Amino acid sequence: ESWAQSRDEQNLLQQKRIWESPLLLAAKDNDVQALNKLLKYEDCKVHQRGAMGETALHIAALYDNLEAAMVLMEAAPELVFEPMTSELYEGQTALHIAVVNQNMNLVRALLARRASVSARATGTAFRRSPCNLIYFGEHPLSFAACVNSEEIVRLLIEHGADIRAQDSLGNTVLHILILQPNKTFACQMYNLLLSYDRHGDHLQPLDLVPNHQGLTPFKLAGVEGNTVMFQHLMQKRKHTQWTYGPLTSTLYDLTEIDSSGDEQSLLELIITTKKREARQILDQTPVKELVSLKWKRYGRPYFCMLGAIYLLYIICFTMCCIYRPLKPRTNNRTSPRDNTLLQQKLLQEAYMTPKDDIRLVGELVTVIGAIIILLVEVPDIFRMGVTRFFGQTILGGPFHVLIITYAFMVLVTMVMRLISASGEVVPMSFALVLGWCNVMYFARGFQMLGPFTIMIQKMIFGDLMRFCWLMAVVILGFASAFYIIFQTEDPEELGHFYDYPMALFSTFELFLTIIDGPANYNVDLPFMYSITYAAFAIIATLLMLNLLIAMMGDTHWRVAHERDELWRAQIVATTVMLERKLPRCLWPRSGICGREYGLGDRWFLRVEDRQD
Amino acid sequence: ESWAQSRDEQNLLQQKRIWESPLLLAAKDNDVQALNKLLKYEDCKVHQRGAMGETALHIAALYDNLEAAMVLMEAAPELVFEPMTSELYEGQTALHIAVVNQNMNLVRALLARRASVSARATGTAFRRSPCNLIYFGEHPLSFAACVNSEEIVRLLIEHGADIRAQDSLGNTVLHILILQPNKTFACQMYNLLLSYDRHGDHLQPLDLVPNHQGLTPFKLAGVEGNTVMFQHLMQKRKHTQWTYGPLTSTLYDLTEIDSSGDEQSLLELIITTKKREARQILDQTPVKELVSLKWKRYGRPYFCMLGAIYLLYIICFTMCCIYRPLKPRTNNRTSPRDNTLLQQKLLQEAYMTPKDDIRLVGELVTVIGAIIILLVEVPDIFRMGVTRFFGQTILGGPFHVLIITYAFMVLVTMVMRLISASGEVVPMSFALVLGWCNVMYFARGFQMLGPFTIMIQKMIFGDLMRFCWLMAVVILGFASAFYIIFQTEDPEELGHFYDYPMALFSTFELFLTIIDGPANYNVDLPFMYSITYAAFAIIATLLMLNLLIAMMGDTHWRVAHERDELWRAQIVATTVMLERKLPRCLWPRSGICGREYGLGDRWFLRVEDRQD
Ligand SMILES: CCCCCCCC/C=C/CCCCCCCC(=O)O[C@@H](COC(=O)CCCCCCCCCCCCCCC)COP(=O)([O-])OCC[N+](C)(C)C
Ligand SMILES: CCCCCCCC/C=C/CCCCCCCC(=O)O[C@@H](COC(=O)CCCCCCCCCCCCCCC)COP(=O)([O-])OCC[N+](C)(C)C
Ligand SMILES: CCCCCCCC/C=C\CCCCCCCC(=O)O[C@@H](COC(=O)CCCCCCCCCCCCCCC)COP(=O)([O-])OCC[N+](C)(C)C
Ligand SMILES: CCCCCCCC/C=C\CCCCCCCC(=O)O[C@@H](COC(=O)CCCCCCCCCCCCCCC)COP(=O)([O-])OCC[N+](C)(C)C
Ligand SMILES: CCCCCCCC/C=C\CCCCCCCC(=O)O[C@@H](COC(=O)CCCCCCCCCCCCCCC)COP(=O)([O-])OCC[N+](C)(C)C
Ligand SMILES: CCCCCCCC/C=C\CCCCCCCC(=O)O[C@@H](COC(=O)CCCCCCCCCCCCCCC)COP(=O)([O-])OCC[N+](C)(C)C
Ligand SMILES: CCCCCCCC/C=C\CCCCCCCC(=O)O[C@@H](COC(=O)CCCCCCCCCCCCCCC)COP(=O)([O-])OCC[N+](C)(C)C
Ligand SMILES: CC(C)CCC[C@@H](C)[C@H]1CC[C@@H]2[C@H]3CC=C4C[C@H](OC(=O)CCC(=O)O)CC[C@]4(C)[C@@H]3CC[C@@]21C
Ligand SMILES: CC(C)CCC[C@@H](C)[C@H]1CC[C@@H]2[C@H]3CC=C4C[C@H](OC(=O)CCC(=O)O)CC[C@]4(C)[C@@H]3CC[C@@]21C
Ligand SMILES: CC(C)CCC[C@@H](C)[C@H]1CC[C@@H]2[C@H]3CC=C4C[C@H](OC(=O)CCC(=O)O)CC[C@]4(C)[C@@H]3CC[C@@]21C
Ligand SMILES: CC(C)CCC[C@@H](C)[C@H]1CC[C@@H]2[C@H]3CC=C4C[C@H](OC(=O)CCC(=O)O)CC[C@]4(C)[C@@H]3CC[C@@]21C
Ligand SMILES: CC(C)CCC[C@@H](C)[C@H]1CC[C@@H]2[C@H]3CC=C4C[C@H](OC(=O)CCC(=O)O)CC[C@]4(C)[C@@H]3CC[C@@]21C
Ligand SMILES: O=c1c(-c2ccc(O)cc2)coc2cc(O)cc(O)c12
Ligand SMILES: [Ca+2]
Ligand SMILES: [Zn+2]
Repeated sequence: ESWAQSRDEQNLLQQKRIWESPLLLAAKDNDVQALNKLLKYEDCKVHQRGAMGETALHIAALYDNLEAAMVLMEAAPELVFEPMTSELYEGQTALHIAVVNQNMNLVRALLARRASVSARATGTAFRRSPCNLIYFGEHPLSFAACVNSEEIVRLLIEHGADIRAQDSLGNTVLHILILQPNKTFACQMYNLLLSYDRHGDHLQPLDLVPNHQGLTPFKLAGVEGNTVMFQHLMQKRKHTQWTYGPLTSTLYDLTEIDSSGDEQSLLELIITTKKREARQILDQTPVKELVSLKWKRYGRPYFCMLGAIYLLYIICFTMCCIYRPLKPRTNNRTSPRDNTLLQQKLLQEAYMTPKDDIRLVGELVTVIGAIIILLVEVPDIFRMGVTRFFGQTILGGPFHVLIITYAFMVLVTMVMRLISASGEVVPMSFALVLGWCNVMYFARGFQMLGPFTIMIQKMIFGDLMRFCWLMAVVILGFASAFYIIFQTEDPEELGHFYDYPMALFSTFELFLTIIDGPANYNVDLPFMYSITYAAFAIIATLLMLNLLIAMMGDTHWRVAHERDELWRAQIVATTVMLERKLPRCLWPRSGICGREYGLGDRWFLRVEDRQD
Repeated sequence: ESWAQSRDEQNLLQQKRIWESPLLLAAKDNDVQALNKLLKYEDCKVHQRGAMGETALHIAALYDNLEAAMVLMEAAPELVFEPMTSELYEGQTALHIAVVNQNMNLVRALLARRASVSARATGTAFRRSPCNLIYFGEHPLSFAACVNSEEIVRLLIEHGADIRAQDSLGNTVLHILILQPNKTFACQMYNLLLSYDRHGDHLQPLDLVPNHQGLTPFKLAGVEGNTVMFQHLMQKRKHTQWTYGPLTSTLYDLTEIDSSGDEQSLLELIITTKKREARQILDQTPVKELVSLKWKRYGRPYFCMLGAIYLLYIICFTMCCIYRPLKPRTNNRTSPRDNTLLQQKLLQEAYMTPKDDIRLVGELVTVIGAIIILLVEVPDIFRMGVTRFFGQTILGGPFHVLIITYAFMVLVTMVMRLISASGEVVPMSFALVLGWCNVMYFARGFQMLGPFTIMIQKMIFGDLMRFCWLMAVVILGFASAFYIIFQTEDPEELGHFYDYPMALFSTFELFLTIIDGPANYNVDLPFMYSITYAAFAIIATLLMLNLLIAMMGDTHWRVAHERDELWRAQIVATTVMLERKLPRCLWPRSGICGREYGLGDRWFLRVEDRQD
C-alpha cells in the first residue's frame, strides 16, 4: 500500500540520480573512456551517496560492467569496504552484488583487494518476508549457495568464509538452502557444504545446529514441505537390517519425528504450519507408517470410547428434558389464539415425590458433566484455536464452538431452575439440538478415512451456507410481495402471511417445498398472488436444481484438480490431542527402544517391504 | 496386534546377538581375518543359536559373503546339515537362503559339500498367509522358481531334487508359480519345469496333480484369476481341426471346465469365490461360448417358466389375503380413539359358505408351495455350506434369505389360523412384501431389464450405513426438541408430537419430506418451533445432498462401466444353479461326445473363428 508505493518511488529516483550524475552514468553505461577523464579531474566526489547510499562501485558491480569496475579500484581502493547505507539495502557491499550476479572475474579482483567475506546485509530487503521475493541469507557465502554457483563457494571458503555463520533469524547456510524454490539444485549444494565441515571439534555437527526457533535442517524440511530434501536427509536416519531376496527390513530413527511430550515434534509442526506442501511430508515412508500405526491401536479406539461415553451423557440429558416438571396452568386463557395448557412448576413443588429424586440424580449428572466440558476445553480452544490451528482435524471446526455452546446452555437451564424463571424450553431446545448434532462428529471417526471423505463433507456444508446468503434476498423479495398482496384479505381463509414474521417463515418453507402452496378454492384469491407465486415457484425450482449441479462441479474441482490430501493431517491432529489428555500408562510409546538391543536411547520403527 | 510386536523384537534380537558374538559379527561383516583367529583359538561353540535359531553359516549366506561362508565350511562341514530350530523360520537351511539371495557361487559351494536339496522349510514365515509378503513353497526348487533363476533350477535337478514335492497344504511347484505376482516370469519357469518331466511313468503328470483342495494348476489359474497362465494352459486343451484361409475350427476339451455333475467344476469355483479378476475368465474363449450355449438353449426357457409359476403363486397368495375371514367386532369401543370395526373369524366361522371352500383351495396351494421352498432350499444350506455359505454367498444373492423368510411367514400364518390366534395381519404383511419383492429376482433373465437392474439395485454399504446412522441422530435430537416445545400446548390443534413415539415418527416423515410441516395459523405456535424447524429443514437438506454426492463417486462410476460384465456373471450363477437342481433328463450335457468319432469319452466343444 503506502510501503509498496514507497519502494516504487525509491527505484525511480535511483534511476533519476544515475542519469543526472556523469560518473554514476558512465559506470552504468560502461563508458571506459569517460571514467579516465572525470577521475583525473581531482577525484571529484568519489565518495558518492546515491538513492540507496550507493557508491560508484555498487553501480558498476550491479550492471556487470567489469571494465568500468576496474577503474574505480585504482582510483580509490577504499570503496571496496563500503556498504549501502539506506534502510532497504543496509550493509550490502559490492562483494554481495558480484556474487549474486555470478561475475567471476570481478569477485577475484574484490578478494584481491581484501574484501570482507563476513559482511552482513541487515537491510529490510534481505529479510524473510512475503513482500520480499528472494531470501538468500545475510552473508556472501549464503548468497553464493542460493544462486547455485559451485566455483564461488569453493573460492569464498578458501578466502576464509564461515559456514557456521547465522542470520538474524539464526539460520545457517544449510537452513537457507531448504527455503530455496528450486529443490534439486539445492540438494547438490547441501552435499557440497557438508563436505567442507571437516571440523571434528566444533561440539555440534553443523546439520544439527538449530535456529532461533530450535528447528534443525531436518525439521525445517518437514515444516516447509520440502519433500526432496526430506527424503535426502532420511538416508542419514535409516539402517538396513537384512535383505532376504526381494524382502528388506529397514529400521528408521524416529527421534525428531515422534512426540516426547516435553518437546514439540515434527508431527505437530506440520499442523500448525497450515501450509499445503507440509501435508505432503505425512505421505513419506517413515511418517506414513507411524500415523497409521497409532491410529489403529490407541488413537482410533480411544476416539470411539470417548464418543460412546458422550452418547450416554446426551441420552441422560434427553431423559431429564422429557420428564421436566410441568403442571396445569393457573390463569385463564387470554386470547382465542392462546394454545397453552401446561406450565412449569416452581422449585418447591418440583421435587416432592421419589420419582423426582430419580430425576434429580439425572439432572446432577448433566450439570457435573457440563462443567467438565468447560474445564477441559476452555484451555483447548485457547491452545488449539487462535494459537496453532483451527478446523482441520476430525471432530473439528464447528465441533468445539457447538459443544462449548452446549455447556453454556445447560448452565443457563440450571440458573433458570433455581430462580424459578419462565421459559426453560428455550435453553433446552438449543441444548437438545446442540448436544445431538455433536454426535455426528464422533461418527466421523467410525470410517476408514479415504483421502476425499471428510473434506467433501466439509465442502458441501460450505456451499450450502453460501447458498443461504443468496436465497435470503430471494425470500425477502417474495415474502414482502406476498405480505402486501394478502394485507387487505381475511386471514381466516388463508393465513399463511398474516403478519410479516410469519410471511417470512412461510416463504422459506415454500422455497424448500416443505409446506404446500396456499389454496382455498372456496373463495377468490387476489390475482396478483397467482402470477407472483408462479414466478416464485419457477425461481425456487431452478435455484434448488442449480445448487445440486454446483455441488457436483465443485466436488470435481477439489478431487481432480486441487489435488490436496487433507486426510492425514486430520488424524495426526486428533491423535496429538488424545495423547496430551490421557496419562502415559494408557499410551505406550510407538516404536521399540534401545539398551536391550543396543542402539542407544532412540525409539526405532521397523518397516519390512517387498521390492518386486 | 501383538504379533508384529513379537515379530519386530526378534529382528532386533537377531542383530543384537550378531553384534554380541565375535564369530557372528565377522561373518556378517565378511571380516575373514577374525574367522581364522577364532577357530585357531579353540574349536569353540560353533553350534550356538541366536534369535531365530541360526548359526554362523546361516548369517554368512544371508548377507551375501562368499569368503566368509567358505571358512565355516572347511573348519566344520557339519553346519550345512542344520535347520533353524525356532518357530518363525523352522526347517530352513543355508541352502534355502543362498538360493533366494541368488548367490550362484555359494550354491556350487554347498552342493559340492552335498547340501540336501529336499529339506522342507516348514516355518511360520513360509506358510501362505495374508501377513506374509512371500509364499515361495518349502523346497529349494520352489524357492528358485519363484525368484526367476534358471541356472539354479537346472543345478538342483541334476543333484536329485524331486520336482513333484508338495507343501503342507498340497501345492507342487507348478501350483506355486501361479500364485506369484509377476505373471510373465512365471510362464517361462512353467515351460522350463515341464521340460524336465521326461520320466513319465507316474500315473498323473505334473500339470494334472491336485493339491489338498482337489485343484489342478489349470483350475488354480481359474480360481485365482491368472488370465495370463489360463490362456497358456488352454493351448494344451485345444485341438485345431482345419484352417481354411482366415478360418479356424478349434475343438476344446471341456473336461475340467464343464459341470461333470460329481466334482466342483471350473464354472462352480469362479462363482463361489470373492475375487474380481476371476470373473474376467468368463470372457475367455472356451468358457464364453459354453455359457452362451447353456443359457440360449436350456437356461432361459427354464428360467422364464419358473418365473411364471412363481408369479401365479403370489397372485394366488395375494387373493387369499384380500378375502381373509373377517366379522364385525363383538364388544364396544373403549375410547373415541378406537378406530377398529372388524375382527377375525374363528375356524368354526371361517369355513361355512361355498366361497370359503374356494378360498380353502387357494390357501392349501399357498401352504404346499411354501413347503416346497423349504425342501429345495433348506437341504442346500445344511449340506453345502452349513452356516458359512448361508452367509457367505449372500454377496452373490440375497434372494435366498427373502424366499426362506417368506416361507416361514406363510407357516406362521397357518399355525395362527389353526390355534385361532389374533394378529394374522403381522405375519401376512411381511409375507406380502417379501412375496412380491422376490419377483425382482427374475429380472436378470432379460436383456432389456438385466443391465439396468444392476445399476438400480447397486447400493453402497459404506455410505448408506453412514446415512442411516446420521439420520437416526437427527431424528432422536429433533424429535426430543419438538416434543418439549409442544409439551405444554393443546394437541387437538397440532397433534404431530403428542407423545414421544409419534414425535419419533413425525420427525422421521418430516426428514424425508413425505408429510407437510406442521402449521395451524389459527393459533399462536411457540416461538422455538420456528427456530428449530428452520434449523431442522436445512440439516435435512444437507444430508440428502451428502447422499447424492456420495452416490456419484468411484463405485457407481465402476458399475456404470461394468454392467454388461456384471449381468453376464449373473447368467452363469443362474445356469449353474438350474443345472444342479433340475434332473439330468431335462438338462442334456453340453458339447459333443467324442465316443463315436475316435476321441475318447470326452465332451468336445467346436468353435469356428476368424483370425483376419
Ligand atoms: C444457515 C445460515 C446461518 C449460518 C451462518 C454461519 C455459518 C457459517 C457460514 C459462514 C458464511 C458462509 C461461507 C461458508 C463457510 C466458510 C467458508 C468455508 O471455507 O467453508 C468451510 C466450512 O467450514 C468447515 O466445515 C471447517 C471448519 C472451519 C470454519 C469454522 C466454522 C465456524 C463455526 C461456527 C459455525 C456456525 C455455528 C454458530 C452457532 C453455534 C469448508 O469449506 P472447504 O474449503 O471446501 O473445506 C475444506 C477444509 N479445508 C479448508 C481445511 C481445506
Ligand atoms: C447467513 C445467511 C442468511 C442471511 C441473514 C439474514 C436473513 C434474513 C433474516 C431476517 C431476521 C428478521 C429480520 C426482520 C425482523 C422484523 C420483523 C418485525 O418485527 O415486523 C414488524 C414490522 O417491522 C418490520 O417488518 C421490519 C422488517 C422490514 C425489513 C426487513 C429486514 C431486512 C433484513 C436485514 C438483513 C438482510 C440482508 C441479508 C443478505 C445480504 C411487525 O410487523 P407486523 O406484525 O406484521 O405489523 C405491522 C403493522 N401493520 C399492520 C400496520 C403493517
Ligand atoms: C451405549 C449407548 C447405546 C444405546 C443404549 C442406551 C441405553 C439405554 C437407554 C435408556 C434406558 C431404557 C429407557 C429408559 C426409560 C425409563 C423408565 C420409564 O419408562 O419411565 C418410568 C420412570 O422413569 C423416569 O421417570 C426417569 C426420570 C429421569 C431419569 C434420568 C436418567 C437417570 C440415569 C442415572 C445415571 C445414568 C448414568 C449415565 C452417565 C454415565 C415411568 O415414569 P412416568 O410415570 O411415566 O413419569 C413420571 C416421572 N416424573 C415424575 C419424574 C415426571
Ligand atoms: C464399546 C465402545 C466401542 C469401542 C470399540 C473398540 C474397537 C473399535 C475399532 C474399530 C471400530 C470400527 C471398525 C469397523 C470396520 C470399518 C468399516 C467402516 O469404517 O465403514 C465404512 C464407513 O462407513 C461409516 O461411516 C460407518 C459404518 C458403520 C456403521 C456405524 C458404526 C457404529 C455406529 C454406532 C452404533 C453403536 C456403536 C457405539 C455404541 C455406543 C467404510 O467406508 P469405505 O468403505 O472406506 O468408503 C470409501 C469409499 N470411497 C473410497 C469412494 C470414498
Ligand atoms: C399373468 C398375470 C395376469 C393374470 C393373473 C390371473 C388373472 C387376474 C387375477 C385375478 C382375477 C380378478 C379377480 C378374481 C375374480 C373377481 C373377484 C371374484 O369374483 O371373487 C369373488 C369371491 O371369490 C373368492 O373368494 C376368491 C378366492 C381367493 C383364492 C383364489 C383361489 C384360486 C384357486 C386356483 C389355484 C391356482 C394355482 C396357482 C398355480 C401356481 C368375489 O365375491 P365377493 O362379492 O367379493 O364376496 C367375498 C366374500 N368372501 C370374503 C367370503 C370370500
Ligand atoms: C425380519 C425379516 C426381514 C428380512 C430378513 C432380514 C434382512 C436381510 C436381507 C438380506 C441379507 C443381507 C443383506 C446384505 C447382503 C450381504 C451383506 C451382509 O450379509 O452383511 C450385512 C448385514 O446386514 C445387516 O446387518 C442388516 C441390514 C441393514 C440395512 C440398513 C439399510 C436398509 C433399511 C431398509 C429397511 C428399513 C427398516 C425400517 C422398518 C422399521 C452388512 O454387512 P456389510 O455392510 O456388507 O459389510 C461391510 C463391508 N463393506 C463395507 C465392504 C460392504
Ligand atoms: C404369464 C403367463 C403364465 C403362463 C404359465 C405357463 C408356463 C409357460 C409360460 C411361458 C414359457 C416361457 C418359455 C419359452 C420362451 C422363453 C425363451 C425365449 O424364447 O426367449 C424370448 C424371451 O422370453 C420371452 O419373451 C417369453 C417370456 C414368457 C413369460 C415369462 C414371464 C416372466 C415372469 C417374471 C417377471 C420378470 C420381470 C420382473 C421385474 C420386477 C425371446 O427370445 P429371442 O431373444 O427373441 O430369440 C431370438 C429369436 N430371433 C432370432 C428370431 C430374434
Ligand atoms: C435460525 C436457524 C437457522 C438456527 C440457526 C443455527 C444453524 C445455522 C446451525 C447451528 C449448528 C447446526 C449445525 C449443526 C450440525 C450440523 C452437521 C454438519 O456436519 C456433519 O457431520 C454432516 C456432514 C457435512 O457437513 O456435510 C455440519 C453443520 C450441521 C448441519 C448444522 C448446520 C446448521 C445448524 C442447525
Ligand atoms: C435455506 C435458504 C433457502 C434460506 C436461508 C435463510 C435463513 C438462514 C434464514 C432467513 C429465512 C428464515 C427465517 C425466516 C423467518 C423466520 C421468523 C421467526 O419469527 C417467527 O416465526 C414469528 C412468527 C409469528 O409472529 O407469527 C424467526 C426467524 C425465521 C424462522 C427464519 C430464521 C432463519 C431463516 C431460516
Ligand atoms: C459424569 C460423566 C457422564 C460426564 C461426561 C463424560 C466426560 C468425562 C467426557 C466424555 C465426553 C467429553 C468429551 C467430549 C469430547 C471432547 C474431545 C476430545 O477429542 C479430541 O481432543 C480431538 C478433537 C479434534 O481432533 O478436533 C476427547 C474428550 C472431550 C474434550 C471431552 C472430554 C470429556 C468429556 C466431558
Ligand atoms: C403347489 C404349486 C402350484 C406351487 C408352486 C411352487 C413354486 C411357486 C415355487 C416353490 C419352490 C421353487 C422355488 C424354489 C427355489 C428356486 C431358486 C431361487 O433362489 C434364489 O433366489 C437364487 C439366488 C441366487 O442365485 O443369487 C428362487 C425361486 C426357485 C427357482 C423356485 C421358484 C418356484 C418354485 C417352484
Ligand atoms: C440404527 C441405524 C444404524 C439405522 C436406523 C434407521 C431406522 C432403522 C430407524 C430410524 C428412526 C425410525 C424409527 C423411528 C420411530 C418410528 C415409531 C414406530 O411406531 C411407534 O412406536 C408408535 C407410533 C404411534 O404412536 O402411532 C416404530 C418405528 C419408527 C417408524 C422408526 C423405525 C425405523 C426408523 C426408520
Ligand atoms: O433429490 C434431488 C433431485 C432428484 C433426485 C432424484 C430424482 O429421481 C429426481 C430429482 C434433484 O435435484 C435436487 C436438488 C437439490 O438441491 C436437492 C435434492 O435433494 C435434489
Ligand atoms: Ca402436502
Ligand atoms: Zn476436470
